[PDB]
Amino acid sequence: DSLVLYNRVAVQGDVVRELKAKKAPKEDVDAAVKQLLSLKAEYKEKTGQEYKPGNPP
Repeated sequence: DSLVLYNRVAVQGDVVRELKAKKAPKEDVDAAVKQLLSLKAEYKEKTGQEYKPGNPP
């Protein structure tokens, strides 16, 4: 199901935004953003769809 992969990248995406809102150090934002990037890369493998905006349906 493509929806399952949708939730995985969406879950990290939000964690990065939350930490930055918490004024956390660059280490928390950089590491967390790197995590979401790995999820986005897998989505790209199918047809370059990457993290679609508007969160999961």
